[PDB]
Amino acid sequence: MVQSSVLGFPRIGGQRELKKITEAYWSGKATVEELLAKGKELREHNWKLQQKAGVDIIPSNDFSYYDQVLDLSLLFNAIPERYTKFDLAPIDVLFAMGRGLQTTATTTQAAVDVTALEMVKWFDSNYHYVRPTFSHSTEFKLNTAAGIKPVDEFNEAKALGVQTRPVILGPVSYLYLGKADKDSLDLEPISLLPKILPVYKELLQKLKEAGAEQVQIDEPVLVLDLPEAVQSKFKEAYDALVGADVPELILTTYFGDVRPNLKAIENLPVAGFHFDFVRVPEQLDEVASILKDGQTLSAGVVDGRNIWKTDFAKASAVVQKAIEKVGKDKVVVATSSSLLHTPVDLESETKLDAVIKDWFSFATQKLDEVVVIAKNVSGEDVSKQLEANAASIKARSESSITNDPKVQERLTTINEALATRKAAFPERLTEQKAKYNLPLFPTTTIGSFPQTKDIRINRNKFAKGQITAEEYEAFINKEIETVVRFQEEIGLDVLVHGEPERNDMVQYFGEQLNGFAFTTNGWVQSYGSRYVRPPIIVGDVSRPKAMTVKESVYAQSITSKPMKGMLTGPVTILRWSFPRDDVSGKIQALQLGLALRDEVNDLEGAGITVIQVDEPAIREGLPLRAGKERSDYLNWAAQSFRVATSGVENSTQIHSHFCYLDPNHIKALDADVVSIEFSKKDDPNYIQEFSEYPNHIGLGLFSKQEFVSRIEEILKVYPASKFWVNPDCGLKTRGWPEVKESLTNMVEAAKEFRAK
Repeated sequence: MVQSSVLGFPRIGGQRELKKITEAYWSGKATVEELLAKGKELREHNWKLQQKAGVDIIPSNDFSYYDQVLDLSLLFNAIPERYTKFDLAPIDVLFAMGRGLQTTATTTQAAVDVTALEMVKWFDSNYHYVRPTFSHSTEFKLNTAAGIKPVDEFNEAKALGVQTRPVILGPVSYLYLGKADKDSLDLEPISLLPKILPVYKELLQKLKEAGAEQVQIDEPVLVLDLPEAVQSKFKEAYDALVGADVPELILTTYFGDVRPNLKAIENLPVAGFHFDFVRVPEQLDEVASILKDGQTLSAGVVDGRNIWKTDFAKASAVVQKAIEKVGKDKVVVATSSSLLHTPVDLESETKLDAVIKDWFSFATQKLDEVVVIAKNVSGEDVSKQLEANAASIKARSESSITNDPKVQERLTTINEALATRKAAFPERLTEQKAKYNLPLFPTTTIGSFPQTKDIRINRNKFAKGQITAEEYEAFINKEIETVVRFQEEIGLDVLVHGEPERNDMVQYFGEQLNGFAFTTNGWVQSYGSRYVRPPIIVGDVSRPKAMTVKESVYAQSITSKPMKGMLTGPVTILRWSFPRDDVSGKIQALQLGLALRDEVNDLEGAGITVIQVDEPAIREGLPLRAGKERSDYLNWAAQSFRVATSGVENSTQIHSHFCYLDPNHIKALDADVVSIEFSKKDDPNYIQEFSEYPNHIGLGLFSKQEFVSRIEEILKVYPASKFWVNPDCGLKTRGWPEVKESLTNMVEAAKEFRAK
């Protein structure tokens, strides 16, 4: 009776096949044919997977060798002229767009070195897409040359007897998520809707002309705060596509709240809508009302971005809540977003203890979840599944892993006091000058040093258990002292240890905290072929033993100069994980802050009184719409950082580093120093911007002359008593002969300013 849907499936493979064959192809060690073949093998595998599973609406064109948005750009001829002046073939021009083309010179052709198009975070997901990139010259048209991807693949699956609903991005989200190319900075992308809509119609005709009665059209910018110049175009664009010679259209949104844009899409000639009810369940009533008799409502109720075993009772209730408002015949049960944002299969999980594996459910498991739910509401008997599922829910609600009594009592202790330093900055600053008697324009470093073949082989051979613990505790010291001496030679004032002992700035902390579980194949596609294996916060978080004390303490004891302890902020640790979904992001960020505070304490007690704490993840986890949520997030974000840093003596100096950060947040941290990255361009937007920050600032510019020059114009607006000097972020990814030069040039510049 009630159909089940899936908006998309991860194409990387269960054994990361896609990473293997694509990297292969780029590296000369596999042929186009072999790629395509493997591609065909996964699409086929996954199509069949979903069918065996019971899924009724199964997606096609959801697969990509790199990125779906990029496929669309290639299919509509949104292809900057540069990538054609290279006699390259289709799928090659496609990779060149997303990865770049660097050739050694010849005698015929020069040294072509075209860079790749901008990589943009897909909303607030962990996925990244190629920014669509248009010129004034841009001539939109279907590339029948390369073949019509979405059609070729709809057939392919038809062939295997799988009738799929092709997924493509709507023309509105596509244009609005794009940008003007280099040679047209005046161009507004949404201006182009009239140039593109034809191309869309034509592709929608070939799909129909090939047996696609259904097409899922993606328009998730609808969950964003949109201009009128955009939201007024949905009417224009969808009156233009629908008709008899094209498939029915399902307008799909996910990730957020479409309410504020309802009136932009309440009079649309489409067959139905998909709404994310996992993220915004509250929005049920409003959205469903805009439906007109005949229109269908896809009810995303199985999470497509997390890994929790869905709670069928509630998920069903939500679907029912929707059914008893548009009718059993018009509701479709669906994953909330594409399953792209989920790992492939919980079965590949070997080390994971079963009791917790019992709470999980990756992409594969999720297919069986929409199907069991679609039945449940359909009225068929699935009492066996329900009883079982209900139990995993109880198992998890009552498990000790999820209710840490000591942590819960500790949350009680969170108040204004605990979120505030013992004295304001100007007072602390008095004590700190007394402790450190540093010079004007103090020099310092930010993070990792360039990493040697051994530094990595070592850590590796220590996990892979091929080397003694003494052999290892030794190697790291030998790099630590090497990095400490190096710094004293160039002449830095405050030093870092070099972090030879650390791997992921999150994984490294995760493994040392309670409430964290890890996977062996929990891979999620991130950009191109780079995947990630996020930790999973599976319960109440706490710190049992110290995490970073030992290596910092050794480094400090071999130099008279202040040593920096290096931590990661609670919010970034939360963002770069799979969060619990039984408790608020705020409550998990607070627990993490509580745990980090134990670490910060223990660093201080050990004579590490200069502690750096990074949150490169703040803008990333910024709620998609301005409003009450966005503002609150910014509060508990600063609150989380302060809870982790507000127990230190005034003499103890808390730093924080930023590359990408959020002027509100920074202001509310109360960091003794914030080191920021500046550019020669966004300077007018940057400099003036920190007439704000009350406290000290690490001006990170990025020649000894061009350093002075730079600093000089910053001192035409600020007191020199405010600033430390430091590198950008891009020194970790730089060679020693480069570092030694830059780090010496910078140190030298700030030497000139002490003389003056």
